[PDB]
Amino acid sequence: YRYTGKLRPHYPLMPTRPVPSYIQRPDYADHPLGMSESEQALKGTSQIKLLSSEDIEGMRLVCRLAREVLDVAAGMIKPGVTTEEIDHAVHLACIARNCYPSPLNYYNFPKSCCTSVNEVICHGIPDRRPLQEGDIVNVDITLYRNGYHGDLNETFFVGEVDDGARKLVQTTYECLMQAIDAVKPGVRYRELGNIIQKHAQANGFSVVRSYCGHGIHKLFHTAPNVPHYAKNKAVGVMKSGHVFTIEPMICEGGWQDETWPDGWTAVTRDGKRSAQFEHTLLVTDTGCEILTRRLDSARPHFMS
Ligand SMILES: [Cl-]
Ligand SMILES: [Co+2]
Ligand SMILES: [Co+2]
Ligand SMILES: [Co+2]
Ligand SMILES: [K+]
Repeated sequence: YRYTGKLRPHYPLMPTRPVPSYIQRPDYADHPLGMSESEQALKGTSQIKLLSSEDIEGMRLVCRLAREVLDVAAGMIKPGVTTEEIDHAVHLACIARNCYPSPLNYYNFPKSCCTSVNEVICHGIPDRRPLQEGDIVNVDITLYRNGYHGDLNETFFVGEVDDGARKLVQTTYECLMQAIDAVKPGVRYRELGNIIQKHAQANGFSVVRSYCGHGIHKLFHTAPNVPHYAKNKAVGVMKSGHVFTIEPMICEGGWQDETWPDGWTAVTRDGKRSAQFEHTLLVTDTGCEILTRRLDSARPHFMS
């Protein structure tokens, strides 16, 4: 394999971390390939669930707990901490909240969160590499509680970073929030990528095409598929009671991706940096509820 940048995996990985049996588990947790037969039953369907009041309460709860776990990870970012150490803290924080860490064993993913440094677009595997001053790192969290999943991610700075890192991370966050500001009943899901790409391109960046936002509720990933690029062909119109994520990945160079031999780590083919932010959103009768928002502070961590 020819690496695309400076990063390499730092092996061995710790043996997989057990989740105590008193924590309720999603179907894939005990499937030997980590397949989710509930998701597979709906593959290629574009119908979108209208959540009940009971489902809305379930999603509000799990999303608030997921935000608490991301904030634990944010407090750990500093030069010299490994991504496996971050993951270990996340794993324990999920269990302390009586939640299952949804990434764990999802299609055999080996860890409890994804850690994506520099040229990693998404799905980086926590490993033995210490974070380095000047890095950018995304942590992507999802929790499962009482049958519901809640999903969010943020990019962080490691120590002092260069101006290009500042600009990339700021622009990516603005792309997410411009999309969110457009969510309300009657808006087509395909419009969100028109908004995201306009802002990225105005600042000299590109938009990843291979990975999209998604429906999330009783399933981790389901309809709607929510692309982040312009002129896409996503199916569907927003209605009050829909729940889904917006999770744009923006790049310094070109948008093309490739996957490492581990089958998960997605990297820019040119080796230049990428950043991402994500919320889980509920459409309301007039707009949206940001289920994974911070309740206690005005800004994402990189601004704080
Ligand atoms: Cl995801
Ligand atoms: Co993912
Ligand atoms: Co996520
Ligand atoms: Co997501
Ligand atoms: K990254």
